[PDB]
Amino acid sequence: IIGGTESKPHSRPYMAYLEIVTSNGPSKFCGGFLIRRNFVLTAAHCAGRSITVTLGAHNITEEEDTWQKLEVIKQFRHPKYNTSTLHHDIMLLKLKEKASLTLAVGTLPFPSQKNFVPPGRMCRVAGWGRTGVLKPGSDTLQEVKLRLMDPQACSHFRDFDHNLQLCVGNPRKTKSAFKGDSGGPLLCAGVAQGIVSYGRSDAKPPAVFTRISHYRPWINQILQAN
Ligand SMILES: O=C(O)c1cc2ccccc2n1Cc1cccc2ccc(F)cc12
Ligand SMILES: [Zn+2]
Repeated sequence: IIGGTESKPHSRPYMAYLEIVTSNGPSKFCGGFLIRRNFVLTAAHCAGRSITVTLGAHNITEEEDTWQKLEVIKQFRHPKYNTSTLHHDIMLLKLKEKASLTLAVGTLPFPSQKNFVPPGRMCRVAGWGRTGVLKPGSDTLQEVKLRLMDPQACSHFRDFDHNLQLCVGNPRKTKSAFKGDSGGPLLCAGVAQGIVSYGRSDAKPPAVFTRISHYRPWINQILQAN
């Protein structure tokens, strides 16, 4: 998160910190969010050979009783995920067990409505990602208020599409999701409308988020059938 504030500890109890293992390099990290006691939503580009989820975290460098370190048994990438265009950049993680509900750990549900969100309004995103181009990931959960933009603001991302994705962050400001924030939810008036997907290497906003609304039928399908 660039240009944000430190979150009040445990104030976003659905937030998930993902450590992703690959066979041939060191760990990578993403965000995500708990939508059922045994399911986490994140970005498909955060897939790996294996993933460990930490719920209940604020400062990820300091173990505490709120932590739940949970095994992932299976990763379910959206079947239309494309690694070139990054369309359908969304994935469900099934946890080996159900998480414990605590003050610091709970789910974020969807409203029954599956409405399309138009541009104009302010939304919030949180994550442990980098705080600048040459800066490590934050030890503490950070968050930032960003402007939903009209889709033309993201035209320079030549594979951006308005019906699949949200365009997030006023280009006049430095405030933005960034590397390490992948998979984190964008909340607009307290409702999850998108997922951090990608942006510019130089961190100039806007960034591109996966629009959850398109995927609700998919999300329902995996949840009902697993
Ligand atoms: O480290 C990462 O999280 C990461 C790995 C990765 C692989 C394929 C696609 C995207 C990817 N991201 C997100 C990301 C990469 C570059 C610039 C970004 C700007 C803004 C933003 F929100 C997210 C960005
Ligand atoms: Zn604590």
